[PDB]
Amino acid sequence: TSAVQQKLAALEKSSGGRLGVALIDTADNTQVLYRGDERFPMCGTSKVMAAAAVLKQSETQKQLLNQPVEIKPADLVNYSPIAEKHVNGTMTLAELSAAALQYSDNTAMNKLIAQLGGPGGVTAFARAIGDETFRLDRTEPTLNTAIPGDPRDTTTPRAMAQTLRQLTLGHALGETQRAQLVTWLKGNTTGAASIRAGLPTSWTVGDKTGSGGYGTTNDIAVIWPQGRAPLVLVTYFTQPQQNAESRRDVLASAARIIAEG
Ligand SMILES: C=C1CS[C@H]([C@H](NC(=O)/C(=N/OC)c2csc(N)n2)C(=O)O)N=C1C(=O)O
Repeated sequence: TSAVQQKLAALEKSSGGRLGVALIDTADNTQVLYRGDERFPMCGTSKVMAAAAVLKQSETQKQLLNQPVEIKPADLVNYSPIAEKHVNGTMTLAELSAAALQYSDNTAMNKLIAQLGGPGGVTAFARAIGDETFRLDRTEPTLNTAIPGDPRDTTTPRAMAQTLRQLTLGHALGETQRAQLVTWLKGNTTGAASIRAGLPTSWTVGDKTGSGGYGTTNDIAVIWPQGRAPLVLVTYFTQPQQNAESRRDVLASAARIIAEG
């Protein structure tokens, strides 16, 4: 195994948990994988697929992102800091996508899922763009239970990195849609301690975090260094104890190890 894989394996061993990494370097389209074909609970990193699926819908329904969506008291689930500010009012699908992506808003994700016809509508878009691995099975908040061995609401690092590349750097989405997703990811507020923390601060990053049961702590990112082609990096992490604490430091250190090599 490679030098970078030995360092990631050592980071994993020091952490007590299970680490999954996929890097795509688009300069030479080379890859670094660590447990790259293992399934991991996506938690909120699945919100990228849901937001992109609604963006795909907007390529035919041109005004879709401006459509108001009612926020009812019954719709509110925990960890919905934006949607809770609009109960008994409305948010547009663009505002709900930005809330889901940039504040990890769970109610906002549920509105995206409903716009897509349920969790099967999110999986549907994954399959449409060639991702045979992603599966969304539940709504918020239960999709983050992150139970060991449970295949629901999982993907592999290899699949998610390839999908994130297609959605942002590729053209799985239309031109305005692709640029909109990139802007949303670049404006994420929840990732300062995760992949971003392990990379040189001159680099531009768009990312989406996730967290859940079993101390599951995730981040998926597109990375624009100055002077070289972009990178796609997925870092998934999960732990043996159901009540384990989040470990965003592991994602930061994984990104740092990757950036070194
Ligand atoms: C900032 C947050 C927290 S709310 C969101 C969501 N996670 C949960 O609601 C969750 N469910 O637990 C069963 C959770 C959050 S913290 C913990 N120990 N568990 C998600 O991942 O979509 N995501 C992020 C994030 O890190 O991006």
